[PDB]
Amino acid sequence: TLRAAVFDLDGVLALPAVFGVLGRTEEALALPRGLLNDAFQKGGPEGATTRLMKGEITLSQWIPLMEENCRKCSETAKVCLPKNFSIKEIFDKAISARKINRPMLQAALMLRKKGFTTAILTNTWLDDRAERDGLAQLMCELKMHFDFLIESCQVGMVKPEPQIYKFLLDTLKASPSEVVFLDDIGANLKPARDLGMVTILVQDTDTALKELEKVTGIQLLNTPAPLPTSCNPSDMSHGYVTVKPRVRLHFVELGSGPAVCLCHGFPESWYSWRYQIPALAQAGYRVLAMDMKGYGESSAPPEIEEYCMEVLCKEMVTFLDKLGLSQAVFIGHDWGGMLVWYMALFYPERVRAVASLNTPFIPANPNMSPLESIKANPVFDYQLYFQEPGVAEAELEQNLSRTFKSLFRASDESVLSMHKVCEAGGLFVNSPEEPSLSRMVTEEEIQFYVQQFKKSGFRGPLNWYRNMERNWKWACKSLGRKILIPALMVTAEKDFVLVPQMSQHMEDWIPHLKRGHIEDCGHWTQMDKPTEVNQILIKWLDSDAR
Amino acid sequence: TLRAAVFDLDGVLALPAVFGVLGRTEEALALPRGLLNDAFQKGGPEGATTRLMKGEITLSQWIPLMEENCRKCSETAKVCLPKNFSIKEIFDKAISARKINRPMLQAALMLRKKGFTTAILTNTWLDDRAERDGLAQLMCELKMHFDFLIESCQVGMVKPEPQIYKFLLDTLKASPSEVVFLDDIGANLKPARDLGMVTILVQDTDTALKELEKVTGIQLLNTPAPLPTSCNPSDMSHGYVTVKPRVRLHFVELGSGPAVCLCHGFPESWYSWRYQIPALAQAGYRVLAMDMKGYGESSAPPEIEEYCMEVLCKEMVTFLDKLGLSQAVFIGHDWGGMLVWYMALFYPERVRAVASLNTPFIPANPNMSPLESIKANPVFDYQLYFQEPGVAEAELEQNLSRTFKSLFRASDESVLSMHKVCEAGGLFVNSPEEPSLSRMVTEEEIQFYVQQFKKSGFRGPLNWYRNMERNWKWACKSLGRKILIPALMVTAEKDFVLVPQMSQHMEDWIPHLKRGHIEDCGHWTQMDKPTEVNQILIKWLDSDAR
Ligand SMILES: Oc1cnn(-c2cccc(C(F)(F)F)c2)c1
Ligand SMILES: Oc1cnn(-c2cccc(C(F)(F)F)c2)c1
Ligand SMILES: [Mg+2]
Ligand SMILES: [Mg+2]
Repeated sequence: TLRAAVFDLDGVLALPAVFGVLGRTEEALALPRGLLNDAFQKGGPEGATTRLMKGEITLSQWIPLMEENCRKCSETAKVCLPKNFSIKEIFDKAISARKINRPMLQAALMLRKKGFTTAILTNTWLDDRAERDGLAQLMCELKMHFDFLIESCQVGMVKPEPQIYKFLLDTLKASPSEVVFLDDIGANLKPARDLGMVTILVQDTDTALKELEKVTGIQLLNTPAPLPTSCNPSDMSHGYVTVKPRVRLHFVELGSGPAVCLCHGFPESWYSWRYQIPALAQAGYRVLAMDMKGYGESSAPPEIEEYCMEVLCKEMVTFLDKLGLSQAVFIGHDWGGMLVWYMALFYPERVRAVASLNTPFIPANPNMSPLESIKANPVFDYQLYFQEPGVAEAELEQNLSRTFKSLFRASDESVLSMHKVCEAGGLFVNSPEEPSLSRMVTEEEIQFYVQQFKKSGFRGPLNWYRNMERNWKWACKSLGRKILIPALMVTAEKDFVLVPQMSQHMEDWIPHLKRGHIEDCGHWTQMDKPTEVNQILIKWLDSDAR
Repeated sequence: TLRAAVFDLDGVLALPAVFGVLGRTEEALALPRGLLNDAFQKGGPEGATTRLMKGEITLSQWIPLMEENCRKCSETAKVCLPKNFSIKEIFDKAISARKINRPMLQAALMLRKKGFTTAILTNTWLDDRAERDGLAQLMCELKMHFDFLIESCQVGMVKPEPQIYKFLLDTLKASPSEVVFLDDIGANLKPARDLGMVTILVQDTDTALKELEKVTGIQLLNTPAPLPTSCNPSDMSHGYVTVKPRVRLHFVELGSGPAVCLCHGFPESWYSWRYQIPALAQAGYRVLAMDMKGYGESSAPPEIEEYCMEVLCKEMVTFLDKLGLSQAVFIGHDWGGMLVWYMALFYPERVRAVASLNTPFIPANPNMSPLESIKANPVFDYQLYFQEPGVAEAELEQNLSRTFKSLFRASDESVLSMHKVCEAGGLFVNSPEEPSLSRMVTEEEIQFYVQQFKKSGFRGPLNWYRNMERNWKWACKSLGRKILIPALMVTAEKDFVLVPQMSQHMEDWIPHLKRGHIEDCGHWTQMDKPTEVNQILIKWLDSDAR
């Protein structure tokens, strides 16, 4: 029966409420009880406050009207306001105090996940204060989670006027009985109740959620911790930079603040960062999530040498030149991990900070061919298998769904050992035709990768593994250097190829290296443990890259 | 005969030279003459300095080696270094002191403009200091102006070694006698002179340029002031954001720092900002130069109401939501000008600062139909002509080259009065078939517009003029407000449609409005007076938006 949920902003989705600041100020200052609320509400439907909420005047225009009101209310109560009494001050402080009420947001999210239409209906104002950015940020963060945001000051109507509820119903394309409406002000609930909408008077959050759960029959309280926000590909800004005549690089871009370039591994996609992109933008960064050369909407030339580290890095430098970025933070995973270490070694002036997930920095051994080094470790055998052009391409392209479904698996779900792959004759020779879905990925998500890999297949991606000698020779030029810029190494306990112990000597080359470690996390770090990745990157960014 | 010019960075393209800082420090500190230069050069081809310049070690690794050298040189000279003597300190200060030598850059630019291949050949280092960003910025700014940048530390060779000159020749694809090489160090010139390259020992810049002029036969000194840097479309990062199902917006994006959204007029393009884009990025901003709805690579739906201000503005808000920008500075020209004023009035929380070129803010007259208001001013008659769907489309699409060539003209070059356009039967009825090229635009530039307008023609663009009533009604909701965020109005003396006097009452609505004014500047402000536009926007940005 219920198909829609509507939330207020002040006192419901955001706390503490700004009305509450009138009460507290009166109390803090020993003013007559309700003096500030009287001034705020003075003139009722014709007063300054309503014209503000209807969008007739702006917040900065309203400020000295409320001031006048405060003076008038205090003369008639026969009291004085303190020296320095400041409405601007009181509201600045109240508006920055007010934060997203996380359990209300997460209930709204859950309800939208079971198919509810969700809306924010709020009485609010045109905010032109020097400090307005703080509220623009809150509204941005909230509104991406809802179907509609309806603001008194944009539509020229205010709760409790009945026309705004009709406007609400009309926006929702729902009858009143399909709707639950939550509000902290009972007078604002009444007209909803008059049309026969379910209403909830929100005082403390848990009681409101308990009522909300009973009436929708969905569990909202005590629910397990949800995944971070993911990205919908078609809601992203897509960017394209030609770094040389046959090579354009695609990236997805979100956020403002210091530039942070995310570099995925094999055989992946910008979309492998789908969990870190909103979180890092939300944390104050400008995220650029690449399709690395060979992938997705980036160019994929056929030639092996187009994918040696040297060329790849020079191209990332050019990519920063064309965007006008003198630096970026470089964060990589797997092959992208190896690439960001090389960026730090050969272009430290361009790298604000470098971080790698799973991929350690191991200096080239000048006394041993890279092929032999790879032959010394049974678990890198899959790399020898990748050498012969065409062999791995045919297996990996043969059935794309089965490919990503077989590869993208948590540590306790694996269907393919990386063990004697050449000898067995391939990666999947002993894996099912139709693997089950990993807990880490939905069917929709696999199909995004499948569709990405239909453009260029696996030639470009596999080429990354076909410059062992060339990369070794280039790496050997850097053997006297150290990495002395800010650097984070994140190891993954259950990555059985890029094992944590392979990073154990990194302090010899990177003396001030910082670390994170993620337990029960396989090779596909970002999607396996997205919450922990986010927490470790954002903490390191704020302390070291900012 | 000469086909190439090669410049050094230190002492030639950038001043003062960092070597010079050794000399000055010795002098400032009363050290033995040449003590710091001895320490810097200690060990010659095997010393710390060469390994730095060859890329073997990084700058931060070199610092305590130079320190050791300074200690050793001072014991053998039988003196002590001052308490607090700091090599890091001396080099930090020297490297930030060093600036682009503007007349050398402008000579290099001029030479490249007459078809020279230009290169920077420099002995330099891998810079991993906390402060390295300053040098990354210098190198970015310089290198976009040259064909090649060759850095000792990237190629593993140093001046004066002869192999780097062979590497130079090979990169240039030129014989030695087709090359002039400028350097401030005579020893570095010698091997160039040995191959028979023309060399110039650069002491003061003007003498070096005088020699450079004599030997190339091109005028380099006393040359008129050049245009700001323009943009090559295919060197830009191109961005695309879907703001709703049939509407994606394209923009070009350069720079980092506060976001600055540029909004062009009718019938224009992101490329109308080609002169402001590098300059504003260079000044510390993140430029987003739009194709407004109806133009270029942005979508162009047919329906009139898709182009009313309300819809257009809401879409710009969504564009910021999808990019994750809580605000941007909005700068507009002509129709884009009108749009940014409406953004400031209806979404001040999203607008960091607002500026308009030519377009004044005039509040809607609630007592007069907008059509009548337009009929009251002979010079807006072209707007009535634009009303009837299809009429203006047919004239403007009939011959695109002639269209932009007729429209894009400086004030003393005009070929069409905006005078009684309806009565005459069109905009061009009394203009030539093949107009001459305006001084403001090259044939190549006109052809960029022609090609942009081949995708959707003039329906979407003209639609901007077809919501007089709808825009008026929406504007009337804002008549009690004031614009109280930071705001700049730039008037253009010889715009005979958007005349400076039409802005004269703006302080009534925008009490703290700032102003610029550009003399001898027609309607096409950005390309007519690009240098003055840049100076007025960047000054206002730095003082009001930052
Ligand atoms: O512990 C584990 C499970 N899978 N991996 C793995 C690591 C790197 C690449 C690849 C491959 F190339 F197969 F994609 C697989 C490591
Ligand atoms: O002083 C001058 C010369 N041209 N304009 C002008 C202004 C706005 C639009 C247009 C048009 F629509 F024609 F593009 C022309 C003003
Ligand atoms: Mg409330
Ligand atoms: Mg020099």
